[PDB]
Amino acid sequence: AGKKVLIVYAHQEPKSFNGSLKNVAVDELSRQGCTVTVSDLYAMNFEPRATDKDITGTLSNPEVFNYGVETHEAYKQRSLASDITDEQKKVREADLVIFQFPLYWFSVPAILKGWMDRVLCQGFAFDIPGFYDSGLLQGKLALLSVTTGGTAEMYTKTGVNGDSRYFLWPLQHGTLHFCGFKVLAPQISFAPEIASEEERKGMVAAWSQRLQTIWKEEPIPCTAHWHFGQ
Amino acid sequence: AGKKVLIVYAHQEPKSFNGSLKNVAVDELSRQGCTVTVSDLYAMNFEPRATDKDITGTLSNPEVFNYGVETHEAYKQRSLASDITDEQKKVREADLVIFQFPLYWFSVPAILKGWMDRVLCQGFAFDIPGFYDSGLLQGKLALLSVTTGGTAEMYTKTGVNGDSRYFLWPLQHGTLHFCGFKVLAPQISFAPEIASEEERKGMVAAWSQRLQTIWKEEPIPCTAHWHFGQ
Ligand SMILES: Cc1cc2nc3c(=O)[nH]c(=O)nc-3n(C[C@H](O)[C@H](O)[C@H](O)COP(=O)(O)OP(=O)(O)OC[C@H]3O[C@@H](n4cnc5c(N)ncnc54)[C@H](O)[C@@H]3O)c2cc1C
Ligand SMILES: Cc1cc2nc3c(=O)[nH]c(=O)nc-3n(C[C@H](O)[C@H](O)[C@H](O)COP(=O)(O)OP(=O)(O)OC[C@H]3O[C@@H](n4cnc5c(N)ncnc54)[C@H](O)[C@@H]3O)c2cc1C
Ligand SMILES: COc1ccc2c(C)cc(=O)n(C)c2c1OC
Ligand SMILES: COc1ccc2c(C)cc(=O)n(C)c2c1OC
Ligand SMILES: [Zn+2]
Ligand SMILES: [Zn+2]
Repeated sequence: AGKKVLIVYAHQEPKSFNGSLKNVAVDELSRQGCTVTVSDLYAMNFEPRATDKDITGTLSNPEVFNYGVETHEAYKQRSLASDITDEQKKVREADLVIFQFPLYWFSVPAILKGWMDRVLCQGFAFDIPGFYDSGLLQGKLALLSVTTGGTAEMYTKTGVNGDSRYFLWPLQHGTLHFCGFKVLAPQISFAPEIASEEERKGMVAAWSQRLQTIWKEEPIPCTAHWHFGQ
Repeated sequence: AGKKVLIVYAHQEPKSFNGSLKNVAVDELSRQGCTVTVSDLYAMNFEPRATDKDITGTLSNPEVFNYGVETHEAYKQRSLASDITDEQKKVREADLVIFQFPLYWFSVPAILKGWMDRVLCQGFAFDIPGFYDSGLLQGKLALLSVTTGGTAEMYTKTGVNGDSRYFLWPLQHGTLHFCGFKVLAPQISFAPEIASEEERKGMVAAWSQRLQTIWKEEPIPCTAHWHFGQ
């Protein structure tokens, strides 16, 4: 009701549990009067590879390609590929960025990892200095909404997988806090394929219900202690 | 003697520090008489997206697409896409898989995340049962050779980045251990771009020297305690 939300969504099947979670977020944030945009990466055939195709201008060093140096220069010159600048405009305008995905290998699907690698370039999301609490997306909120195959109990300190917060570190800390975001507590929807039809319904509703009051939430302290203890 | 090694390499520029690390690994392992294969993912234009193109012929469930179910059934029915099956043949023959990459957002570059997501499928790399210590690639060694932009000091427990071990978790534990690899100690080449000249010529030589005795190494204990503990 005076806020813009971007949902960066990474699932191939609109009928999936991820699809239901993205759709309930759109329904409830639209109901509240928020402005909502969804980047549906598979439907966009979003390019995940970091390549020299991402810079259209004269390179700074055409003899030895360095993706970080070339994209930083490209951002400043306005010569990055348009798919990257299209996503940067959505991020720049958003007050909250929700990432909706299934956990692949304790991380994001590669199509979403390529969104982070290509969209969050130096100059746009961070600079040196200008990272962690001084990152360039300061003032914005981010939230990971993850689904898993593993049950909640597998994702505890003494379960097989270790605590769920452990796999969050490179994403919440190394990526989102690095860029200046404040991080809202993650939404983790555990083992929906194993769960009953009513259980999956309960998890979709629980997310809808959380979104009713998302603007009242405060972010986590995105530190080593929150993630690991000690 | 006799041993086979697969190097999965993820850098765009053959003249890079990563390139030099890959090329010294080829040179030294070939000198020792080992069988060496290199999957040069950018040069291959390797597909990182997990999509229904990864299954050939008719889908187990063509109304509701589930990548993990479809690719498990496809592996069993020898109907995965040829780029995937080509890589699984390389991994199946290998005794040691070396991943050579620059760290992107505390993790692998998306093109390499896509190799993990699409080659390490259920039935090939893991199953019920057959994970962690009993993963299906048990008997094989895996090793991360990672370059960073951050310095070793930045990568300490109280440093801005946290201990390196913290970002290694989803890769060493959640991916390589999970599939049954014994994980050799990562090779972490901290902050090459800012180093001399020498120092660099030298981190290459620590790696070539390490590789002289790689078959004598014992695997790390791939535990939460190794990654996070004291
Ligand atoms: C490469 C790969 C790597 C993986 N790595 C990991 C990992 O590291 N750790 C881990 O724990 N897991 C991992 N997984 C498993 C993956 O995380 C889960 O399969 C995924 O999280 C489940 O989400 P989904 O949307 O695909 O579930 P779905 O299979 O779509 O959802 C379960 C069921 O919910 C139903 N559903 C959809 N909407 C609703 C609704 N509104 N109400 C009721 N039911 C509904 C669907 O019809 C479906 O039958 C991996 C999978 C792959 C393919
Ligand atoms: C999206 C993105 C995300 C990133 N995220 C992170 C992150 O999370 N954390 C982090 O720490 N860093 C991050 N980085 C930085 C990245 O990890 C480093 O830039 C990379 O690791 C440096 O290795 P390189 O091969 O690319 O270096 P190069 O620049 O290719 O090498 C450094 C220098 O050594 C030269 N060289 C080549 N071969 C040799 C040799 N034989 N002997 C001596 N010198 C040689 C090179 O040409 C160059 O001058 C990120 C970069 C990008 C683009
Ligand atoms: C491809 O599927 C995968 C891949 C990896 C995992 C991991 C690392 C932990 C886990 O609990 N589950 C369920 C997984 C899974 O689901 C079967
Ligand atoms: C895109 O580039 C990036 C992206 C991320 C990092 C992080 C998380 C820590 C770090 O120390 N450095 C240097 C980084 C970097 O450097 C260029
Ligand atoms: Zn943090
Ligand atoms: Zn482990």
